[PDB]
Amino acid sequence: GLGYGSWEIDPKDLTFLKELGTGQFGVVKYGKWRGQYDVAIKMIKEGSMSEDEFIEEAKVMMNLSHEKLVQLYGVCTKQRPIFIITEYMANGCLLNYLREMRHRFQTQQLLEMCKDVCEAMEYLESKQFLHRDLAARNCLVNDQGVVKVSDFGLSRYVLDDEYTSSVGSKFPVRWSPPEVLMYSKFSSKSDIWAFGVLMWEIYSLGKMPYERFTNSETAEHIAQGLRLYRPHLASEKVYTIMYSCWHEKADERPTFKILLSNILDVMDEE
Ligand SMILES: O=c1[nH]nc(-c2nc3ccccc3[nH]2)[nH]1
Repeated sequence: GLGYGSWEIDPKDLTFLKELGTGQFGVVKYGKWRGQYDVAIKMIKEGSMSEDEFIEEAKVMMNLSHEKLVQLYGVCTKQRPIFIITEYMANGCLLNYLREMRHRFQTQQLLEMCKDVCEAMEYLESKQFLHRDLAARNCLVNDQGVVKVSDFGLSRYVLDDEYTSSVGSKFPVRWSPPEVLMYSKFSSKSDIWAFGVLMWEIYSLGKMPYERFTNSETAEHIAQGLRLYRPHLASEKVYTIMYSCWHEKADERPTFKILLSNILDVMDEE
C-alpha cells in the first residue's frame, strides 16, 4: 500500500510467535503476516550489514523463485533495526538436523537432500547468481523434511571483516577451492566446490570438514592437492560425485546441471 515499494513489507502486518535462534545478523523469529501466513523474521543488528546495498539487491532476490530456494518475501526498511522476511522453515538449519542422530537417516534420504540443494543451485546457476557461501549451515529444512538453500549472496553485505577476508578468522576456508584461498577468484566453480563439501557434510551427518585441522592447515592441505575422503555412508558412486567438485582446475569441475543428472542416475541405480 501507500508508502511501500514491492520489496517492502509493513512491519505492522507482523505477529511475532516464537524466537527461533540467533545468527550472523542477530535474532530470528517465527511469526505470521496478516494473521495467516507463516514467516521467518530476521532482525538485522545495527552495524552488521551494508543495508542500502542489501536493499537494492533484495529487489533482485525477490525474483529468484524456485521450490528449493528459501523465498525472500520482502524487507522492513523504514526503521532500526531492519527486518528481512523469509519463507518459514520449521525444522531449522541443515547442519543441526544432520547432527540429530535420532533421525536414523537412510542413505536415500541423504541423497534426496543433496538433490534438493543441487536443484536450487542449478536454478541459481541458470540465473548467473552465485551463492558465495554454500554450506550446510546455510540450508534449512521444512516440516516435510525438504531441504532448501538460504541466504544466497548475502555474504556480499556482511561488514565484519573477519568473515569477508580470506585470511579472516571467520572466512569459510573449509568450503573454498584453491583459487579462492590463493587469489580470491570466485566463480560458478567455487560454488561447485562448496557443493561437494556440502555433500560431504550430509554424508558425514554434519561433521566439520577437515575436523582435525585448523583453517591454516586446511588451506595448506588443499592447496597441495589433497582432499576430504569418503564418508562411511557414501557409496562409491556418491563419493565420485562429490569428489568431482574438487578438481584443482576449476574448468574441469562439473556444472550443477551435470551434477543433478549424476545424482538422479545414482538415485535410479541405488
Ligand atoms: O529464513 C529462515 N526461514 N526459517 C528459518 C528458521 N527456521 C528455524 C527453526 C529452528 C531454528 C532456527 C530457524 N531458522 N530461517
